[PDB]
Amino acid sequence: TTIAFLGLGNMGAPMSANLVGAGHVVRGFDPAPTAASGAAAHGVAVFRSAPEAVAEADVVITMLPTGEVVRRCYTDVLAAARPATLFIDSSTISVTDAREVHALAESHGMLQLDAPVSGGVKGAAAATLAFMVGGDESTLRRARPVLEPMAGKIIHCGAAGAGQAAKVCNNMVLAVQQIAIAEAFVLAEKLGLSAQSLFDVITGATGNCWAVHTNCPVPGPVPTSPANNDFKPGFSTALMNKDLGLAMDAVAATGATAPLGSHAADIYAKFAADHADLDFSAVIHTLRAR
Amino acid sequence: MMTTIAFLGLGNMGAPMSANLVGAGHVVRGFDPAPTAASGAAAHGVAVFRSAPEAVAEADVVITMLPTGEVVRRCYTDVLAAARPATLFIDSSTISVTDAREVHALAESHGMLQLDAPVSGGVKGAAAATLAFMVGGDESTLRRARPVLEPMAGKIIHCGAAGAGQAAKVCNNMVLAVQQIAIAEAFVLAEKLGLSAQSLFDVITGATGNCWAVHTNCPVPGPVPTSPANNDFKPGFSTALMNKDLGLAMDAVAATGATAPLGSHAADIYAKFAADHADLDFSAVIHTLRA
Ligand SMILES: C[C@@H](CCC(=O)O)C(=O)O
Ligand SMILES: C[C@@H](CCC(=O)O)C(=O)O
Repeated sequence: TTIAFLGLGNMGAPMSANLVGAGHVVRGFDPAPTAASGAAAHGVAVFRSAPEAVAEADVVITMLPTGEVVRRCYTDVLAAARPATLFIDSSTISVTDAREVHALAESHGMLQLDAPVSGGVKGAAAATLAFMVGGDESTLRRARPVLEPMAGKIIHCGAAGAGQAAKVCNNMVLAVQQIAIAEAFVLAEKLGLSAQSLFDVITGATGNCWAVHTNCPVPGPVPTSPANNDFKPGFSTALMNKDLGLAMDAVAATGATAPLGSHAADIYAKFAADHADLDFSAVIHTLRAR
Repeated sequence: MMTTIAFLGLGNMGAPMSANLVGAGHVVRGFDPAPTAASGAAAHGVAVFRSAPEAVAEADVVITMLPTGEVVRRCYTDVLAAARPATLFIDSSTISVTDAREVHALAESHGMLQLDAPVSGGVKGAAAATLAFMVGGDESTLRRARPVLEPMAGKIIHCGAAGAGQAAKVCNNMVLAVQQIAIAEAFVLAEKLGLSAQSLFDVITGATGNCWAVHTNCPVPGPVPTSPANNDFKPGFSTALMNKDLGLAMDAVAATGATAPLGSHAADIYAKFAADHADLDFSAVIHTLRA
């Protein structure tokens, strides 16, 4: 299989190197020369423009920063692709944007999936990413051997846009949970309940969740958690803030009532003005700001 | 070992609790101001008394299971001078941290050992003897108490000094309330986005967002056939009781000056929902997000 990989950033570059390593011919494009060079060093043939990269591809993967860039990339390459090329957008963009680009691609006789990922750069490099896929089951079947070498998990979430929707919904819950856990540790401390005691209880009770059992925002109970390493990401506040912005778009587009997710979004937006580079669990230290 | 236990408060939780102590071979002396409660407890082998002071007069251990801090405080004032010196008092009521510490000091000033040991698991846990006891107090007092707690308990966890049981419970349940609302918001958002409830369930449960409020308490019918959503939101854990816990959490926030934005927002949401839906499982809050 020949794959065109459009977007060779911090996620795209390690993903594309895993495809090289699984025996695919990978053609690439990125507007940053350093990204492009790095990718060429691990075997991607890099082209000066995206339509050139796409020209001989059986599969086109995009990993790009916004829906607007993804849409422009599609309109800039679709005429250059061969018929029934499989497009896979692994960017995290709105559900609306995803559905729009899916329909665009399919009106060209392409096959298209949304397949955004969780796991970050670390997962990208380790080939453990979780792909949450929207689109046709038979198209996912076709894509599977491409996704496998990048992936620890591949979940079909439903029709086009369901992958984006599933990720944004999970991440909105996660943000709420990370703040809630932080509130609980600070309350405990003021009540004279040790961090280890609270951790032992919550993890054995109804309140347990990854935000505590793995991302514990106080040092000690989980030695590997960011709190023990100066809140080095992990999962940055910048990225969490980005996902919550997409959750707020989805809430506005649907008229949904999401009082705690929206509150969480306000909290992280504000925290990202100061500490975008720290793991999102570091929110525990911004609660006195309100 | 077999012990004489006074059991003050024989309601929905105290009655099945006391029954299990009778089954384990303890002599249980009970009192409750509602004779209907006391009658049901008697039927299962509790010796019921005319007054709380009479029940405690010959007891090695005194357990309270009462509705509020005020009632616990009033009960201690009434009974502590009646009990034998160095009797072990265990309060398994859910009450404020401040109140717990006040009644603990009161008990000790009367010569009595005292633990806070609130429980989770509800009436079903109580009947099956699978309650979790979250204990505050001295380690040696808990050592003394273990053989009395075991026949009621699936888990006993020592949380720290007096008040720490109440503190650990109230912190967990505040978190639970926030998660239950947030899960509800994700499912209604999914619906509006055209993502199926089953698909969202599969995702979140396999991802970082997984928690009891979804895996066990899923607020949409279908994915978890045993959750309250499939049984007309019959409790389960009633809104009334979660509202009570959140009130205690807000008491703890107010007493410490803590900032708990989401916990306090969750308290506001549950206070409003409780006005009309006190009797529904607290997962039923999902109804407030659909127009
Ligand atoms: C195991 C995984 C794909 C292959 C891999 O480990 O890369 C999956 O089945 O989702
Ligand atoms: C609580 C005690 C056993 C009692 C029971 O399983 O009813 C234990 O597991 O610590």
